[PDB]
Amino acid sequence: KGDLADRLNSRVTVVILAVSSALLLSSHFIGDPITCWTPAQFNAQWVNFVNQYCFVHGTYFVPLDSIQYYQWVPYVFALQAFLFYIPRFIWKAMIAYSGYDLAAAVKYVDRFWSENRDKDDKFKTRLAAFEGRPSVYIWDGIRLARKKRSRNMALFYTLSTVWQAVNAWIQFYILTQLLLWGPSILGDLLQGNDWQTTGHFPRIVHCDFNTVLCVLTLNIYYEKLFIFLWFWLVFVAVVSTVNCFKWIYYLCNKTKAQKTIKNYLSTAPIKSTISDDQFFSALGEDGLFIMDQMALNLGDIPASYLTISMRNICQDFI
Amino acid sequence: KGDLADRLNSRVTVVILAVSSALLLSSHFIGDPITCWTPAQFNAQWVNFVNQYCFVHGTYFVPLDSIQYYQWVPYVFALQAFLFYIPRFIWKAMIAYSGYDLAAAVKYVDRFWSENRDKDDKFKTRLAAFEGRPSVYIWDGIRLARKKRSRNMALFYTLSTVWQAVNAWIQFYILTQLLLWGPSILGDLLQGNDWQTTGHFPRIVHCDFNTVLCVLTLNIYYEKLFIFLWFWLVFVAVVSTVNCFKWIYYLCNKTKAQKTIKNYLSTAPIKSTISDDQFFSALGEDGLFIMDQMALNLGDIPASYLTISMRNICQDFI
Amino acid sequence: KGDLADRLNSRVTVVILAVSSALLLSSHFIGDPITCWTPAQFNAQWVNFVNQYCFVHGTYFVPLDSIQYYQWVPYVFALQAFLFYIPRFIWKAMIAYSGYDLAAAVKYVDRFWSENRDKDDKFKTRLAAFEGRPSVYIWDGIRLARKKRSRNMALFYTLSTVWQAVNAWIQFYILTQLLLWGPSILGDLLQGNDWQTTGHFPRIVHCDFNTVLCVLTLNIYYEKLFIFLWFWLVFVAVVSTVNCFKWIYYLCNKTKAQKTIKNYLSTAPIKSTISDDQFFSALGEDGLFIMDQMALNLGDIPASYLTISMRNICQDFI
Amino acid sequence: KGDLADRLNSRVTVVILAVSSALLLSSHFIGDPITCWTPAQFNAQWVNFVNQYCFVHGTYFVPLDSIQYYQWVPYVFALQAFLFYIPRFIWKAMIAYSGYDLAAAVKYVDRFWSENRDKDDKFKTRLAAFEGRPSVYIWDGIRLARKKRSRNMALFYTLSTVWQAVNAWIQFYILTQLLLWGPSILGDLLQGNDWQTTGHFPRIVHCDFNTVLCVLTLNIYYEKLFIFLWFWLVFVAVVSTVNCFKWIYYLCNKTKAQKTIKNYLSTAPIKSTISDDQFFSALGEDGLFIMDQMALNLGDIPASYLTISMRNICQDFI
Amino acid sequence: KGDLADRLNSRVTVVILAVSSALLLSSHFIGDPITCWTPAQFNAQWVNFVNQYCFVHGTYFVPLDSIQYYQWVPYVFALQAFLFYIPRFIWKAMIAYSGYDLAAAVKYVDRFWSENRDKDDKFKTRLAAFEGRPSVYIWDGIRLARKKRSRNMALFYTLSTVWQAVNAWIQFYILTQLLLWGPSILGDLLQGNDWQTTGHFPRIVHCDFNTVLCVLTLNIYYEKLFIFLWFWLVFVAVVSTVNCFKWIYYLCNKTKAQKTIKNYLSTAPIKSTISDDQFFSALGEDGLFIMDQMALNLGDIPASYLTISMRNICQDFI
Amino acid sequence: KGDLADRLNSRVTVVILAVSSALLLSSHFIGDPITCWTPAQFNAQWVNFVNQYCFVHGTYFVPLDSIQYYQWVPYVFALQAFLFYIPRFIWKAMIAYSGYDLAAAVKYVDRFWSENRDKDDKFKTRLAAFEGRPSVYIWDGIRLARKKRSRNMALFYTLSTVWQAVNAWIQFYILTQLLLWGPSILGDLLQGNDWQTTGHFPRIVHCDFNTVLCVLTLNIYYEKLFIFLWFWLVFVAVVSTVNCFKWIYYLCNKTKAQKTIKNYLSTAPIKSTISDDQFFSALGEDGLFIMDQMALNLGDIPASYLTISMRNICQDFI
Repeated sequence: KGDLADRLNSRVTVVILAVSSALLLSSHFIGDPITCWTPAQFNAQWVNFVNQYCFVHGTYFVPLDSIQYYQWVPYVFALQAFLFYIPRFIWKAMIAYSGYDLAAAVKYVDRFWSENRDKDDKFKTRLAAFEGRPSVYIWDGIRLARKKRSRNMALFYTLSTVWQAVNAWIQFYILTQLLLWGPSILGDLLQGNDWQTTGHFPRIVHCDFNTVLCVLTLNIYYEKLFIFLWFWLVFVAVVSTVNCFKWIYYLCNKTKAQKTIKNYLSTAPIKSTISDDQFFSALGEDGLFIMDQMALNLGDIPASYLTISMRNICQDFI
Repeated sequence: KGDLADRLNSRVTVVILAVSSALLLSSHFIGDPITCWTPAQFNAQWVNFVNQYCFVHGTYFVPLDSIQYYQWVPYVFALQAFLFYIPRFIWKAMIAYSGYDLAAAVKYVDRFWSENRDKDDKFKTRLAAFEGRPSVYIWDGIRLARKKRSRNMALFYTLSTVWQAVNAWIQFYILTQLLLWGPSILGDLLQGNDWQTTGHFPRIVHCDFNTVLCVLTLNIYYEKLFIFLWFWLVFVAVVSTVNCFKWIYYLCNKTKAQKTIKNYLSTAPIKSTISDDQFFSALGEDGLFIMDQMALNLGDIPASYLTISMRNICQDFI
Repeated sequence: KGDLADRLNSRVTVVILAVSSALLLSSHFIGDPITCWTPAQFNAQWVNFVNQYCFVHGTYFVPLDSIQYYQWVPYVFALQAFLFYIPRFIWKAMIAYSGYDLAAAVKYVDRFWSENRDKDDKFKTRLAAFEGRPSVYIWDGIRLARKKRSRNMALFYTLSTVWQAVNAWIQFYILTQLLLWGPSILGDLLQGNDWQTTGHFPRIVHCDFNTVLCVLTLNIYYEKLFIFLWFWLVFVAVVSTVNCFKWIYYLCNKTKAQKTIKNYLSTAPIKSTISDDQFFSALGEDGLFIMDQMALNLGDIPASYLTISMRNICQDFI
Repeated sequence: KGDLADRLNSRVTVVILAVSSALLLSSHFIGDPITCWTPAQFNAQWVNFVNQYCFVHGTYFVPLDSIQYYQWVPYVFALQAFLFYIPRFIWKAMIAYSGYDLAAAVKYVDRFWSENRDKDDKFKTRLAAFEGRPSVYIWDGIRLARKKRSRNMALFYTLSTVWQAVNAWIQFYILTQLLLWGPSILGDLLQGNDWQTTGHFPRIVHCDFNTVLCVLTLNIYYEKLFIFLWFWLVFVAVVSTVNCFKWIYYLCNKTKAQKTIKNYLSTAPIKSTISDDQFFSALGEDGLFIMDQMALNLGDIPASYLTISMRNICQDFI
Repeated sequence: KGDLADRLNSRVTVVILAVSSALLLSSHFIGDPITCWTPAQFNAQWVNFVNQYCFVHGTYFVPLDSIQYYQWVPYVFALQAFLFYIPRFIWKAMIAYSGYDLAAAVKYVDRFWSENRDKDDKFKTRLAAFEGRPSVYIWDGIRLARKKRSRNMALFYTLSTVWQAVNAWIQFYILTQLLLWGPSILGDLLQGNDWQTTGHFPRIVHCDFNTVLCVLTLNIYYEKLFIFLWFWLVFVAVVSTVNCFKWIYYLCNKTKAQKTIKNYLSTAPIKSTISDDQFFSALGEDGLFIMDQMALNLGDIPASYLTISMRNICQDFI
Repeated sequence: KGDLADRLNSRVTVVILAVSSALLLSSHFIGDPITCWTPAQFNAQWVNFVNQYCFVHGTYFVPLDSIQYYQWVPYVFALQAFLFYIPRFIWKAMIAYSGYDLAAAVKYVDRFWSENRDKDDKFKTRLAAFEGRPSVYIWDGIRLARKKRSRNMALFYTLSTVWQAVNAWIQFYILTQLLLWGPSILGDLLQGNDWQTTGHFPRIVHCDFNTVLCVLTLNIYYEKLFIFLWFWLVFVAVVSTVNCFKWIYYLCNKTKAQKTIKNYLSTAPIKSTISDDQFFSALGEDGLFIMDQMALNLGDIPASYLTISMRNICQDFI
């Protein structure tokens, strides 16, 4: 499992973009994406062809005295969705390459906690239980992964987050270069300049034919969709960027990363033998990140017990 | 879980607004949102185009001797729904940031109560049971969150409620600026002035064409929908505002916030050692709010026992 | 749970009114709510427009020598349904405000009775069982709610019932002012004066057009629906009114409210120590109503035991 | 539960009448309930209007040298269904008012019998079991209901049955006054006089129009439905009437009502102390009817044991 | 339950007749039951009316040099189905009136046998088991029903069977009087005289109209259905008649009715005390039929044990 | 249950014939079973009538210089299916008449074997188990059926098989007399003489009309179906005939019927007392067939044990 804070905006982003793309493709593959009218005569076969013709071939707009992105929006959107989903796969491949495994360990500690957090018998001996079964498992995983490219796992995660933020900004750029910078156009539309006093974003366009005046139905759903995707992509971008900055400052500092651990270790009413600094040096590279992931998935109570137990038996290094 | 009193009007509000928006969009995307009639001749292709033309392009109304919001209602409504749902997400993110966790603790005490409120054996020793398992959990959570930005959690909640009330009023304003103040128009309609003696809210409108007289079907479902959304939004707004005022006066007073707790503590037939004031100072910032949430979700009986037990073991501070 | 006697006519009323409203709206949104015929010529586009025109615009009726409520029935009906559902929500909010909680207590005693009314072992000690587990719960609830605005809960209930009866009469008035007083019209229809010798309730009406003779299909389903809703609303109104009068006389008398309790207490073959009057004064405001609700939901047998047990341990007041 | 003998013809009656009414309404709301033919010309819009016109407006029939009940059959039928369902609701409300409760007691004895009629251990002590658990419950119910308007419960039931029989006859009268007395018309149809040599029941009728000769499809399904409903309603009526007479003679006699009880009490090979007459006077008003209901729902074997046990412990009166 | 031998031809008969009737009604209510052709001109509205006209009004047939049962077959068939189902209901009502109950007893002995025919422990003591639980139940039922109109239950059953056979023959007569006696017509069709050299059973018929030559599609499915229903009804009739004769000779003889019982009683290797004749006189009226029903439903093995046990304890009479 | 070897070709035969018949009936009841073309003019109502006319009335075929079985194939096929299903019902009725019951006994021994063929405890005492429970049941059934027309049950089975084979041949004859003997026609079609150089099996046929040239679509699916049904029916016929011959030679010989039994009895390493001939005479008429059925349904291993056990306790005759 994994409940990464606001890295699950890949999920919602993929869903929203893919549903928009599928809706638009089903629209201009099922319904009528255009209508045409020449003022001479029809036979229900003129129009059924001029529709496809004026749609495929370009159209141009004029005021009432050749913008054609109809062929790229509902495809660039699916490509955006795929590129938003990629970074999660990157992180999973990277954790597979790191030697360790987070899914197994988190699921294991979760199952143990859900098994015997309720049993009234296993609650007075609350810390001995965590000291017996799951902490030995976590320590065995640490000791087994320590000998295979797991001393920079935090670096791998923060690199994945850098990739995620850069990807968000690149998707935003790809969107805004598909035609002006958003709220200017919105204010132009909020003041009452809809499309005939604007030029861009047309809905009544003439057609070349060797004066066909075809109307674009779909174009009413686009500029009510860019107005929204702009806001939502910029929000996603700044959220992922503040997450990236938090993680990079976490990694670089290395001194205020042990805040939560030192606060956890100040609860067990023993303080038996082992100083923190030797414990941390025993838990330096990886465990400082595994404990963070455990705190993120399980909570704080079922993680303070874990990190206390992992101190009471730290004997593989010191 | 959470059963917040009349903060679950975000749920019903989102549902009603989104279902209205989806119904209107499906209507003027499937059925015919307009009909047109010119008194010369038709070919089943004149009308199938003039419909879209007169719909996209503006229309104007005249008496029987250019109001066009057709392009903003079924979108502003979905935006309203989203903005109504936002504050719940704000509160969840804020409680995640507060350090503590309400969902876990409330679910835990609920599960414990539902497990052994029925077992006849665990009912004579009713208070020792609550003193053993769940109260220790709550106290451990308090002591662990006390060291991480959890001393103003009530302030965070009341700030969320301020945001919710302001949002309700802003949604009401957005609605009423989409065209006069409600019951005036209703009385004008209750006295028998439907639309031809009114001007606004038309259903038979002429169309420019280089005398088309197009009829707007949908416009019969709008002014039977604004009349209702006005009432419902003002009701939601005043309810959320009285909730906000209750919470802000709760936080500001700090003296009549301990009413329910002092009334709970006057039931256990012991009154063993610990004065209330030291107990309250031990439970000052957070616990006074956790107990309120417990009373709100579980009831009063399975909360009086909890707050009594949490007094009989208060030894982390005093 | 709750099985309130003939307050569950809010359920059936909401269902019938809402299903009628939805049927009529789906009818004149899917089928043809009107047909028109001019004796000149058609093109399958004249009629498809004149239908909507003559429907939206008014129509007028003449004998064979401008009644238009088509735009208010299938909406006023949904509003009626909502206003019928309101009073149950009022009662639930009021019981939440009263401090006590009926749902929890009734469900608890029901679950206890359904658990050990069958077990043959727990039947000789039938009264000791009710004296141990559930009666202590009920008394704890009473003692905890006594200190928070629960001394007029019967008044709250009877106020809700007053509201319900007034609402029934107001809905009846709203219906009858939508056009004569019912059985007069019915007898006029039972003697063989259908619509052409009556004037009102037309089905063949002329239409203005700058002699269209449009027929109103739907109008055959209305005056076969008012004839029924009149009867049903007056029945609901008088039932709710006799319930309201019963409750108001219950509350006002305060002396023949203790009939069922004094009859229950005359069964346990002990009559141990406690006089009734001190018991009643200990159970004065609230418990006299909780016992009534228990009798209403569970029955009489699983309530006589309850009220006997609650006498054998009455020691919080006397 | 309840398996009332041939009072469950309310169930089958409601089903048959409601399904007929729904079928006819769906027929002349979906299909074509009439067809018209004028020998001049059509345009697929003449007929689509003349259908509704000649249907709503009256029609008249002539031989081949203004009967119109099309607007009352598929509504009077639904009203009949409702009025057939009413008496069961009357009986349930009356038993709720009687103070006692039959559903609970019958379900209880049924559950007890189904639990331990199979267990081989609880079969030698067959009568002690019935004497312990369920008979005490029945006696407690009797003693608790005796003090609240339960001394005429048999009178309430027989009054409900009187109402049911009168209702059956009134429904039959309502049917036969909708147009001759049944088998006369049937024999007229069995001898080969279908409709043109009869006058009534037409299928080819002329239409007023300022010689349209409209054909009535539906009228082929009516006089094949009255022929059946007549028979079925008269059968239901006489069955309910013989049931009513049986019950009224039961109540009035009061002496041959104790036949089944005296025959039950002649099986237990003890005849311990209690004479029948004192037992009956202890069981006079109500229990003589509860035992009948038990015999009707459970059978005779699981009721003879019950009435024997209720004799072996009759000590509340004698 | 009940597995009556070839009285379950009411089930298959009702199914076949009702499915045929429903198929034919759906056919000439959905598809086209007739087609018409006049050699002048059509407008897709001439034929859509002449179909209904020539269908409702009669048609007549002529050779190539007014038979109309289209309006009675798919209704008389449903009536036949109902009248075939009736006798089972007669038998159930009659067994309810007899005082005894077969369903309960047969289900009880079946459940007991299915419970402990497999358990290896309860198989050496095979006859003591049947002597303990179920035989006492059967004897109690006999002794309780003996005092209420159960001494002619075999007569009731054989009367029901008489009714069933008479009903079968009457249904056959009703069919054959709907137009010649079957195999004559079949042979006329087996020798190659289809319909134009026969007169009856037409498929091309002229129509009166003030030379329309309408073709009857359905008439191809009728005379391929009478040919089958004749055979099947005569088979059902003779089967039910031989069953009736078997039962009437069973009842009348009264001496070769005790064959199976005397053959059962010759297996238990005890022959303890009780002569058969006294046993039979103790089991004279009813039990001789209950044992037959048990043999019919359960088999012979789980009935020989039953009738042996019921001999080893016969002490209510002798 | 029953797994009769290649008597379950009644199942597959009924399925194939009924699915073919239903497909053809749905074809010429839904689609177009014929098309017609006169070279003058059409109006979409000429053809919609000439189709039915030329279909019902006969057609005749001519070469390119009145075969009509369209009205008997898809009915004779359903009749064939019914007559194929009959013999299984004959066998079930005959086994019901025989006095014994095979379904019960086979299901019983199957359930016993499936219960304790796996339990490791009940496998060393493998033969004592079969000697205790099921063999006693089989012997009791034999002894109880021996006194009621069960001494020729093998004769009944072989008579049923004679009926089945005769029925197969009669169905084959009915098919081949519906028009030449199969592979002659196939070879005529395998050499390239499709239909115009053949005469029979036409697809382009002229129509009488007071030169219509109607084409028969369906006739392309018939002579691709007779070619298959001929082969399949002859295969079924010879299979059922060799089965019949096997059974008749089995019954007639009576000496090589005891082969399998004598081979079974040569496995138990005891050969305790009872000679085979006395055992066989004790098991002469019926048991020799029951053992065969058991071998056929269960296998050989769970039948050798059975027939050994039934020898070790044969004491009802010798």
